[PDB]
Amino acid sequence: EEISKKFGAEREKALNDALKLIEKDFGKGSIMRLGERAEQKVQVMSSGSLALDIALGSGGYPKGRIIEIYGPESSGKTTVALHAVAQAQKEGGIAAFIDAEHALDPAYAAALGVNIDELLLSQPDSGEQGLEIAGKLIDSGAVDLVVVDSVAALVPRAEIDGDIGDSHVGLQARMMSQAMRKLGASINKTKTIAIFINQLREKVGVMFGNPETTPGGRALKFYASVRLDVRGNTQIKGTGDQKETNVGKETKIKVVKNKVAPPFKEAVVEIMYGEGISKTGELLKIASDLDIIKKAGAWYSYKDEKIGQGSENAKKYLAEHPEIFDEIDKQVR
Amino acid sequence: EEISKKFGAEREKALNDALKLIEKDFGKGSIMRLGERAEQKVQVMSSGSLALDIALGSGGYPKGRIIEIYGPESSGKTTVALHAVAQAQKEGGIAAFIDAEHALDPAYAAALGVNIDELLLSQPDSGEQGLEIAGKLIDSGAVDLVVVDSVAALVPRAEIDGDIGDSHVGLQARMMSQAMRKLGASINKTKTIAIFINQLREKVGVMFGNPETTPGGRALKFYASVRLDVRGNTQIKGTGDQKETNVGKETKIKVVKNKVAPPFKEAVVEIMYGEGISKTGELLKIASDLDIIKKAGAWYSYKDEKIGQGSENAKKYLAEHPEIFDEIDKQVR
Amino acid sequence: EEISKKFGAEREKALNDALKLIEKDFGKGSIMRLGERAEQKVQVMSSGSLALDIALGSGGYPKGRIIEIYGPESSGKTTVALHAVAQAQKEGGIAAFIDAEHALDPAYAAALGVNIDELLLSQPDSGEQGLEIAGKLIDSGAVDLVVVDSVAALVPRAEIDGDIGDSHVGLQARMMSQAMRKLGASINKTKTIAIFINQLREKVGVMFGNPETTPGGRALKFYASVRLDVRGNTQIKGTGDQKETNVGKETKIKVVKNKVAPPFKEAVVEIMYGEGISKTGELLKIASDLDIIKKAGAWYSYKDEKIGQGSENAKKYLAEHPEIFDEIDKQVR
Amino acid sequence: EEISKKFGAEREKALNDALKLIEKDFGKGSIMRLGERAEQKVQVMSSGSLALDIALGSGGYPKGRIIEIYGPESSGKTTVALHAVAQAQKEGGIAAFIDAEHALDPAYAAALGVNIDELLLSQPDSGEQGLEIAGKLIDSGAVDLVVVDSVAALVPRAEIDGDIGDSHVGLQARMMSQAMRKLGASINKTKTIAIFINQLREKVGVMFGNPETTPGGRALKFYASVRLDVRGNTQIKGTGDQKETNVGKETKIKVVKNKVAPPFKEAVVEIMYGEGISKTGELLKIASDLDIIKKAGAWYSYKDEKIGQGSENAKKYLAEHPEIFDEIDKQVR
DNA sequence: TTTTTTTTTTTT
Ligand SMILES: Nc1ncnc2c1ncn2[C@@H]1O[C@H](COP(=O)(O)OP(=O)(O)OP(O)(O)=S)[C@@H](O)[C@H]1O
Ligand SMILES: Nc1ncnc2c1ncn2[C@@H]1O[C@H](COP(=O)(O)OP(=O)(O)OP(O)(O)=S)[C@@H](O)[C@H]1O
Ligand SMILES: Nc1ncnc2c1ncn2[C@@H]1O[C@H](COP(=O)(O)OP(=O)(O)OP(O)(O)=S)[C@@H](O)[C@H]1O
Ligand SMILES: Nc1ncnc2c1ncn2[C@@H]1O[C@H](COP(=O)(O)OP(=O)(O)OP(O)(O)=S)[C@@H](O)[C@H]1O
Repeated sequence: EEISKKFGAEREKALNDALKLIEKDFGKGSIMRLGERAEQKVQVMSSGSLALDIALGSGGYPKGRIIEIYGPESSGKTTVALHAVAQAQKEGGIAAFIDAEHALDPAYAAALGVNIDELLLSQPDSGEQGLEIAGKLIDSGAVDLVVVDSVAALVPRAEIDGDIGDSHVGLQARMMSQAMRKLGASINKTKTIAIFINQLREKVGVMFGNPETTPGGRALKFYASVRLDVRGNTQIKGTGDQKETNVGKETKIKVVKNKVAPPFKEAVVEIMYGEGISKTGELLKIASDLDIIKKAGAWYSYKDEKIGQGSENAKKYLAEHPEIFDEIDKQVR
Repeated sequence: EEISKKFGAEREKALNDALKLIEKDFGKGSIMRLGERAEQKVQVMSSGSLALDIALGSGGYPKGRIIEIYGPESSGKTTVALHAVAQAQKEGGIAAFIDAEHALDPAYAAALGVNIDELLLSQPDSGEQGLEIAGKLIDSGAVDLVVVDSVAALVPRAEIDGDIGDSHVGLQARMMSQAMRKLGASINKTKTIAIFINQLREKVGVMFGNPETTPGGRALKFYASVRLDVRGNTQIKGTGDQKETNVGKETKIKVVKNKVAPPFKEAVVEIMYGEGISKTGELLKIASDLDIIKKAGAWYSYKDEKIGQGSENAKKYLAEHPEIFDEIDKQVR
Repeated sequence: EEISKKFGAEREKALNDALKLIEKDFGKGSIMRLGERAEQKVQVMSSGSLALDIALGSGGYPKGRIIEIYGPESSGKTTVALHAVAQAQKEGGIAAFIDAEHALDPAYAAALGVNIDELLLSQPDSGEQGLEIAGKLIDSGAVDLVVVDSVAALVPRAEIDGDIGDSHVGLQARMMSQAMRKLGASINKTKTIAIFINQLREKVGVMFGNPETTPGGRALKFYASVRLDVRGNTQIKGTGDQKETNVGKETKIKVVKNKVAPPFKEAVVEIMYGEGISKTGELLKIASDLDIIKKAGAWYSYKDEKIGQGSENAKKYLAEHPEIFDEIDKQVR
Repeated sequence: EEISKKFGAEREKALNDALKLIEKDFGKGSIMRLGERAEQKVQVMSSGSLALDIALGSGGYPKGRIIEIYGPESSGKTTVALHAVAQAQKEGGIAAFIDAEHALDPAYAAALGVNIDELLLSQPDSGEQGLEIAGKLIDSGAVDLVVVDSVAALVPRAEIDGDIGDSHVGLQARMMSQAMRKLGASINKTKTIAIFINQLREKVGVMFGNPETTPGGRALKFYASVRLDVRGNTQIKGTGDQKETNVGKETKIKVVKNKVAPPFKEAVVEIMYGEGISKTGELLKIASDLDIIKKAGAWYSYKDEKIGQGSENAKKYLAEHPEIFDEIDKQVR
């Protein structure tokens, strides 16, 4: 009743008839050669921290993918996301933070650089409405970056009504693994960054390596393209009120799984309290090891205003004058 | 059959249709711009102790979050909570202590300043009725500050009936990590202070730094917004019974994680036995280093009643005459 | 009205009348003797990794079968499939990758050895067009190897439109166990490799053995003929820029079910970041155990450039000169 | 006008007039007394595996019946069927394997003992031609054993042309329950073994016992006469490559429904990779329990070559000398 | 007629 034994005989007619037949129902761009598929070239969007951009390898987060960040107690996993929101918003793109922990005070965020009139914030109770407000945003609109914070706090609906301390086994993962399969396949058709910053909790029963995993389930880690781990709680004291007080936290960002460039190229980053991640104070250490500034215990030798050995080393004049940044940024590139 | 490949084209109609579609099911205030979301301005409520209030930076506990306090054996973690109840109760707000240790002697508590006929005390046995009596209080009522003390002693139900020495691995954190997910997402819809004070316990296997952690688990610290640590057990002997006897403990309050202002600005506080925290003796040290009250070993030089060098330094007239505090509290801002 | 008692009396007329009866309606090769049927001889295509071809026993994936690969987080289950695409594309055969995770960046792919203008990529949304685009490809054309990435990401149609977190019991397996029954019987009339690389998620309720299974359902395993599990996360630091940084990952491929050779004959494999599976540095270890290269901690003594004890051991001369490989591959046979 | 009310009065002429009337249109071999019907004495054909031949009780599969076997992933449900094919082919019998998964590689099967130019294989697509090619073979010829593997792969005709994932409820069962009623009533007229090996898939919604059933439908079991469940996946390491490597699989065969002997009489069996089921290694565990070989941890004491405690215990001499088996297999009666 | 997914530390 049908065609006979399909012996392997590569007739280009016998492939082009099928490559005409499977487009009468599914459009013109549902099967094509990759060398004419120019959309799969990973467009890159930067992050301000040149340490993190030279750490990622390709120079920023890949577009159309999912990145997740997690680190321990008060290590600025919110601040890197806020800096990325300001970075993606600066070059003409609309973003929409949504919150879970009810954590983003706007007066803190306004000092970093993110605007306030262009942040479509939300306050969901459950994850059932906490994720469709991202779904209908992405799959309809043309936003460029939308984050959801603290994915241990997307509480499912079936125990926002019940009692306390009962059996709800896997009832977080059975929402997260399903909403990821619904959401994160319709992102590459839009090429929009989506970040889910995470938590840390511990297991029981270990003889090897890691005692610290993430909640939400294993399904989040497989779909995520670039993972970031942010650790480090040592402190630095500056010349705050010309004396010794705490003015700087110092963390460390290591990239553990990446799909565009080799991972485990960790970076080193400093941050002051309130003024966000200091990009100019970041610039000095990464220009020191390339020796475009000469590192010495008495006199930083090279250009831009005869530094010395204070604390506001370069920041006393290149925060005063712009347009010295682009001769250094592409130069260290 | 649906909308086709969603090309990135920033049409404000193509976002405004979504910003009409996602409000027919979740009301009018489920997504809006932050520049018109004036409710996220952090309402600040002070706490009487001017050293703690200048120590936080913002000037009080941020209204609508969770704060936690812990310190070692008998250092007054209860007294700062009681003083916060009195401060939130002074300006027209119903408060509700509940106990776990069965430790609040009311005759002590009446002398600090909190009333007794406006305090919804309870006696929960386990955590099962221990936090539903907080949940149905917060998520229904309009209270302004509730506390639940000693979260090491919210014993779970599954071993309030069994023998002693039974394997119950994780059965405190497996209650707390779900109880906080039930509570601390529905606090910001009422903007109500909730405090959980804590005990300190040690670990085994140490090569770096801290040998003292907290029980309850890692889920409590992440959702907590402002932490406070209370240490210090030196004593002071005053003119008690005209004699060198014990009248005063002296503790040191440090802020280790904050979300509204830079942390690690610790204060210095005194406390007398029975009279609660002493704000007047707290006032002299913080007025000394700004020299509104002049520091001298023979004669405290400035205004209000010609101090001298006794022990009741300023307290012998400002406890007897009011309207001298308004020229001091806003003046030291 | 019909034939009488069919007593067993083996007349070859009484079977040859049936073997001329049942072929006038169903062609000539619907039933024949197996010893005159040379088509059941399992034609084997290699995979480049000599550890894998000495591991599989018969020297590669057998044609006309379905293989699957699964491993934990970021262990190169994509990379072995890419190397198989390169091996099937090298000796004159058209291949067609398709994606589900929207994962394969082409700039990474062009480095391993796969061509770009001879790859029929696709971007399906649902599993509906996810598998019929494989069915119409195999059952019509004459492709030689076609893979499908991440069969846990082939979401069915009936909940690509529904809400989040609803009753959708078995709706992945109820597509997979039917589409496999429609697909995987028409492969052996064409003898074409089909690879379905997979995921890993856990169960609940365990007493014995395995807590890590696969999604998709039980039907994917049973029709699969050759299974591969790829584990391992140790690292090796090479002489990257005369610095000890990360340039080498190391996995461990084990074969757990086979139908052409005994199972459990696991293999060892290294991988560098970007150059794919390094077959050259892999060749030295499998030549060590047969001692055609003399393994010594000071001087690799045998032929081909008189190696020594560096890091680029053999690749410093056989990546510069060819035809030393065919006197080695059939030599280690 | 007809015969009157049939009063019960057992006259032998009143029975013999009916028992001559009802045979001139239905033949003589349609009704007879049981005590002379020598066909219903169940002729038994053995199975090679002596533990299975003591497990069935009657010493093999009863002829004229339909037996079926099923077990989970890779427990050798193909191998027991191939061994039964070789056992029926050994004593003068022509057999006809047919395949559904297109799974029997001939080079594996040639090692077990089944001849290759005497196996009428077929390659069906649908179940429509998949079962009539067995029907016309059984009902016409005088074949002695014929199997059809994997009855979850006999896909019906009505969706071999349709799309993927449509409403086809019970479309497998309405083929199977009808073709079994057409086929398996004409087996007692020929006394031919027919085996249908099976799969295992899981039900949803349970409160008692078994969560695992078989596909194909319910009407397979009612017509089946002997069922067998084949589980067990633990391994044994022998002296392969004078090394403890994987050379041995060990399963467990139970009989759960039988119509000639009581059920639940399971057996134990071993299988090596490539050489099939080992009958000599099967003989030792069944000869130890009747102490024809004495079980001792240091010296297997009894006859046949003064065994000792190696791994090939009996295989060092009865692999080369025959006719010591005939004084054993009848001896263990 | 077919599975889907983990969760939490305790103490010298
Ligand atoms: N706007 C701000 N003003 C002052 N200090 C801040 C501000 N934001 C953050 N910090 C502090 O600086 C650090 C950076 O913040 P985060 O890394 O986000 O803290 P955290 O450990 O992530 O806890 P979360 O996730 O914010 S609840 C922390 O130590 C904060 O206490
Ligand atoms: N009402 C009171 N009258 C007299 N002494 C008091 C009173 N309340 C507290 N104290 C003492 O003053 C100090 C302050 O109390 P706390 O810091 O609460 O003691 P503690 O170490 O916290 O133990 P807990 O948690 O209160 S049971 C302690 O040294 C108490 O012994
Ligand atoms: N083209 C590439 N460039 C740089 N690093 C790569 C590239 N491909 C893979 N890697 C890395 O090398 C390893 C091999 O990749 P994979 O095994 O495919 O990762 P994975 O664990 O399988 O996750 P998936 O399935 O690819 S999303 C991983 O650690 C990747 O981060
Ligand atoms: N000819 C062979 N050569 C090597 N190994 C074999 C061969 N036949 C079977 N095996 C292996 O030995 C075991 C017995 O085979 P089977 O019982 O057929 O496996 P299975 O679980 O039944 O899967 P199926 O039914 O064959 S698809 C399995 O673990 C096979 O991997």
